[PDB]
Amino acid sequence: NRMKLMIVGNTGSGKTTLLQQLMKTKKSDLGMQSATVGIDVKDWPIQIRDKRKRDLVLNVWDFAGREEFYSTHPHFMTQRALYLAVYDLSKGQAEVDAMKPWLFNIKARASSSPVILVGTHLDVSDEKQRKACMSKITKELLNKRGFPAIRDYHFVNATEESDALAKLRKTIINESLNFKIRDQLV
Amino acid sequence: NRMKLMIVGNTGSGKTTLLQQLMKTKKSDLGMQSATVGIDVKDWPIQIRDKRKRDLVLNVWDFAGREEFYSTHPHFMTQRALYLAVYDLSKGQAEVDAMKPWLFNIKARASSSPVILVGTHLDVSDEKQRKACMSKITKELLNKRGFPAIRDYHFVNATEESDALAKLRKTIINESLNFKIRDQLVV
Ligand SMILES: Nc1nc2c(ncn2[C@@H]2O[C@H](COP(=O)(O)OP(=O)(O)O)[C@@H](O)[C@H]2O)c(=O)[nH]1
Ligand SMILES: Nc1nc2c(ncn2[C@@H]2O[C@H](COP(=O)(O)OP(=O)(O)O)[C@@H](O)[C@H]2O)c(=O)[nH]1
Ligand SMILES: [Mg+2]
Ligand SMILES: [Mg+2]
Ligand SMILES: [Mg+2]
Ligand SMILES: [Mg+2]
Repeated sequence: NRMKLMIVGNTGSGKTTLLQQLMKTKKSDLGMQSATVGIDVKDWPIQIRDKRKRDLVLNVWDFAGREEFYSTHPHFMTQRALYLAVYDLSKGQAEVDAMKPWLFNIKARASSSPVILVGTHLDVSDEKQRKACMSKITKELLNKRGFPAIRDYHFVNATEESDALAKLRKTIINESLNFKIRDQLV
Repeated sequence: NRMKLMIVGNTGSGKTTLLQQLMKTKKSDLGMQSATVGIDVKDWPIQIRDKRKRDLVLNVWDFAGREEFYSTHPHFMTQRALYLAVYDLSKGQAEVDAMKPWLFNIKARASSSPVILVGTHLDVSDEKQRKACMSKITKELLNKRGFPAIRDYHFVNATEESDALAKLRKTIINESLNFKIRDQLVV
């Protein structure tokens, strides 16, 4: 079972930006070993005015092959996964509150999956925001029965390489390795 | 709420080609409602400094928001999906045999999932290949206890517009609109 990394949070919080920067090496660019995307998910809006006025939107899943289909078995979607819960630090401690429904949803979907909390927009946040978010996390999110285990929490500018991002990148790799190894333990 | 269309088959069969032609649609609104991809799935190859067994690949799922994560609940993945099963007609009747493990796998995901069978590469298919495939489908795939309900089967050139491609587009729309119904007759 290839380890899944699930990047969740609210729209605009910097998830795609954060992943871009995490994967940014350009020693080999982004050299994936398949010529085609394994799973392509896109919406297909269909206007059917000849039919009973029902503008139908299909959520289309294009699978490369059997390996990619197999990887979406409910067993694999719900078990072997590290979660990144991403929020915009520049919007303050309200965004930490908004991580709570995410953490309930992660615990429900994937009961064994650990979470790394990532505050983006550090560069456009102030110490008052940094401090209030830090306090709220340690008091209200860390080591709570009913939430995923929170392995670590980071504050990053997701648009650039930095010590804090390298540490996050290290944590995701190390946390992925260690997660795979423990679940083999009896 | 929102039906999933699952396009499945072996690599090189023409799945991505077929979808891009289907989605050219009626040369009207090209507009995709979101500025960003709802679900982006990428492989992240990582070279690790730690020695011994090394070089780990992460399968990364980048979710736009709460609606996209919710949409991947196993309930919707398994109980709200229509399947396009795609094979390369130009490789002959052996590709119809290779659809059988696919149909077993689909049945296991959800007993009630309908499948539309599509043979691509009609344009570079011999007439005898097409006849052997039609015969094999009708004898061995259609109306089988243990396979999904095969609603219809199609032979198309997936690279261009045709009457056959338009009929496939109509079948997908009708099967989407009538998803619950024909299951309800037996169940
Ligand atoms: N200044 C700053 N902008 C960021 C940061 N992270 C994300 N952004 C910006 O936030 C906006 C939304 O980012 P995106 O990756 O699309 O968010 P997503 O919807 O969570 O995938 C974009 O304009 C990004 O450039 C950050 O750390 N600092
Ligand atoms: N001549 C012809 N080529 C096709 C047809 N459908 C797909 N192809 C070609 O088959 C190759 C693989 O197609 P692709 O859509 O990438 O297949 P996928 O791996 O199943 O997604 C490409 O070179 C396509 O142009 C068809 O109906 N006729
Ligand atoms: Mg995004
Ligand atoms: Mg899942
Ligand atoms: Mg493809
Ligand atoms: Mg499914």
